Amino acid sequence: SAKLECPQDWLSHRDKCFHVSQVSNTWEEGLVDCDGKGATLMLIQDQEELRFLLDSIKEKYNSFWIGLRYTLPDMNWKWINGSTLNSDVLKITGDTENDSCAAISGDKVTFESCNSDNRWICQKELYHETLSNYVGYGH
Repeated sequence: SAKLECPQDWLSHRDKCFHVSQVSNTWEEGLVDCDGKGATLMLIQDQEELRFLLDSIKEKYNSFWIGLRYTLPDMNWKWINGSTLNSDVLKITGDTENDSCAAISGDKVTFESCNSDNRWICQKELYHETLSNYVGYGH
């Protein structure tokens, strides 16, 4: 769609706005930082998303956490919203079996122990009221 309004620091792209925080935190901690604004830790759908990231990244020679968590036991990458990773866009090894959480580092995506001091990317999705689903359960 045409995107709704988001705070000025947040780079606006197809219905989502990004804050490329050049300050470091741990993965879960950066996630909480996104929670703090009423936003989410970056949820990537397609490579169009990341290509705009590469524009907004600016530095590249850093690493910025996105909402990619490696869920074990399962061995798939899931997002914080509960979606499945599109590993086909860039280098994100699915079968790694490590304590990994992923971060943008340059034109690549890298992954390491979620506890590493790294910067992060918050996205505030302009469409967060898209599908809430359920009326609870059905009582």
